[PDB]
Amino acid sequence: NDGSLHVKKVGTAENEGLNGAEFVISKSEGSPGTVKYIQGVKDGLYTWTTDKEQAKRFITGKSYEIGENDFTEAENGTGELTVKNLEVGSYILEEVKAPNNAELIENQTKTPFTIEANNQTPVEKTVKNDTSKVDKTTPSLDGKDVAIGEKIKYQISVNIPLGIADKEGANKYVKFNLVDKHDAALTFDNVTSGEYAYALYDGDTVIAPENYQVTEQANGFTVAVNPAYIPTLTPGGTLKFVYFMHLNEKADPTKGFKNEANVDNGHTDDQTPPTVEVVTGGKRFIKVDALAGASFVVRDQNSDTANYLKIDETTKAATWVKTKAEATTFTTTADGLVDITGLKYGTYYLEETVYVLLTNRIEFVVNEQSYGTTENLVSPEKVPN
Ligand SMILES: [Mg+2]
Ligand code: NA
Ligand code: NA
Repeated sequence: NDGSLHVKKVGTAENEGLNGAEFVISKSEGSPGTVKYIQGVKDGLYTWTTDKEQAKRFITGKSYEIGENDFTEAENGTGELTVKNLEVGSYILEEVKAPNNAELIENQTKTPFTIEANNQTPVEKTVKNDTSKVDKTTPSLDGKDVAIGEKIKYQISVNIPLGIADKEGANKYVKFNLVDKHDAALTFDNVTSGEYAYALYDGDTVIAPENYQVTEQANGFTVAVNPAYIPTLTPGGTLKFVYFMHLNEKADPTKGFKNEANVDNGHTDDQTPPTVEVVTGGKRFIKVDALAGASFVVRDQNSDTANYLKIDETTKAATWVKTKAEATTFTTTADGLVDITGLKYGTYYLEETVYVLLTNRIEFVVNEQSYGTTENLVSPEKVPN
């Protein structure tokens, strides 16, 4: 009459409360024991059936007590289930249906509970359901700006299901995959040795390459754990893929370059998939009195020992070199323009190498506002002669 059960249903991804999990409540009476389920209410008491198809479905986010020959239901806190007016005795709270975009965990599906005599304190139980949170980061970058060609460290992370080794007859999880799709202007460095080799981890342990397969789609890839190795993954741990991409020749400073990741396990995924965006920088100048024949280089410091900007003709990758000979020269045509693209943000110096030859460098900033978008390019900075 006065005993009660209070359940918190949570997801494994963020310990978040989950509504719409469905439970039945059983007891065992007899020798040998016959199982019975709460079916309904009659004369201040719960009625019982041995037919599980007729068992009352208690749903998380609702509370239930005995009414006049029917259940009195009300809305409960998120992921909470309250069942009042239980008689003294031992019971099993049995999960029969997972919430949307959640999966059952085998050792969470049957929760024993005891209602004690003369005890109105709610009995507290927690029940976990597997959910997915995917994370994507660039753990080495100072900000968001990069040079074209610069190898960028990426990390994709997902919580590993608590039920990763559960079995249905026939494992519960027959695939477990991380997927990335990204801008055409990003190229995944599919490299299996050296500084930029990718790596798949269970916690801090490296998974041997034969236990997964990397495949590339159009502007994306999939990391697929081998079906036979999935039950070895750490339940509740983290699966982490660490890799490198770079901006290719298609990149320019007018767009952001995004990637997005998610998990594919047959069961659950992230409804708000993680994205990362990176940008590159640029600056435009126009030589005027528009003058052609003007040649320049870019220095990374206002000094003679500074480096020189180098732009690879094929990849458009931007690097710094120690001599003028190794530098890229920008020579103005009739339009008078100098179009410097693919730099990291920062302060740089334009140096005229070939009217009066300039006697000082022109300091310029590269940043979010220095170049523009394709529709509205920022006016080139005039260089008078
Ligand atoms: Mg999300
Ligand atoms: Na899951
Ligand atoms: Na820009």
